[PDB]
Amino acid sequence: MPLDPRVEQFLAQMPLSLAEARQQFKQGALLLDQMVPPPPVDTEDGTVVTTHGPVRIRRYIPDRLRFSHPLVFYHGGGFVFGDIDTHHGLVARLCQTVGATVISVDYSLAPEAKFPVPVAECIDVARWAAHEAPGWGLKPSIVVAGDSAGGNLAAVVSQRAKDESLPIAAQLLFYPALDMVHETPSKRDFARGYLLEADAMQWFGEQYLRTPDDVSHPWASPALSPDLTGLPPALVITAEYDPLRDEGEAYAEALRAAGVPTEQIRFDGMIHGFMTMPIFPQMEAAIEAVARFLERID
Repeated sequence: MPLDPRVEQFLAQMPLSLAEARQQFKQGALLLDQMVPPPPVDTEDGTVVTTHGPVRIRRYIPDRLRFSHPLVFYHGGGFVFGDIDTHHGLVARLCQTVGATVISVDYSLAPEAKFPVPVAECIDVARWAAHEAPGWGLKPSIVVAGDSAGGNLAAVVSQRAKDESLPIAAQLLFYPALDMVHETPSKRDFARGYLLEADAMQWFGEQYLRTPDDVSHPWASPALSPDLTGLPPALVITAEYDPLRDEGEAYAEALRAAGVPTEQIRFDGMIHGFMTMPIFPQMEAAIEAVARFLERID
């Protein structure tokens, strides 16, 4: 399918230290939010006590509460970049469109924190949210969500949920990374020039993982897990022109064949990252997909 016209324009107009790289990622996110402002939304900042230390969160409160489970959202950024502010544009929209309370998580970034620290943190925050939910007038079962690296975290937290006595009603994976071991056709075909590139992904892995062998750990590569039965209902959204497409779609197929209610949606013409890029109308289409999917959970 052709590249979406606006995406192609974006790619064509694209043109240091860790601190500087983090600042540049943050600047890019600000620029997109200036171009397409987020909806106003009530928020409350907080801190959750995890097994690896305090983790800052931001709770988003919808104008009209319509969904009966809290969402817990884990931002992307290759495990190295991003924060609550970089993903505010997405989370504000998820909150208001779904009509859901959302907890946006500022998990610890690599290389300062290495695998599997953010996984532990993300479980801890999920458990916290499940415990608070009745006092917010909600069901204790949570929905986990995230984009890219954050989709990895959501997928891993979902695989660990039963063992961690964590009630999870659904998982929403937005172009997640799921298999750090295997090359797929999309990983070859779209390796360079589509925003998320091969060299960056290598570098992210070097920052996050402790040693090369960690690539085969199921908490790094959740697609390697042989038993997907009984996992939470899954929405898996992919971009057509994304190196991570094929592993995301293969995981969706695997979930479906394991009896997990699964909705698999590829946005044609799109690239990695599109759900934090509000210049593309497909971002809001995908958020509508989330709302429609979550309507079916109860």
